[PDB]
Amino acid sequence: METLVQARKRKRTSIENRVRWSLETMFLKCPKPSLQQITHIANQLGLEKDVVRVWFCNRRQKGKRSS
Repeated sequence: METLVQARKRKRTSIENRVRWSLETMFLKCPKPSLQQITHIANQLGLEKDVVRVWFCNRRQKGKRSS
């Protein structure tokens, strides 16, 4: 109960499963998200730029170049 080292995916203190896919709808509006918009993305879900970059890495290669 009072432990913080056994999450399921990563964390839920400031990254609800809906917050991550909330980022998704914000990135599927334009294919040109500025790194400045990435700063507003962090303040948008209180996460670290490191988890927002790895999270957008998959959002970048979901199926644009399948071979």
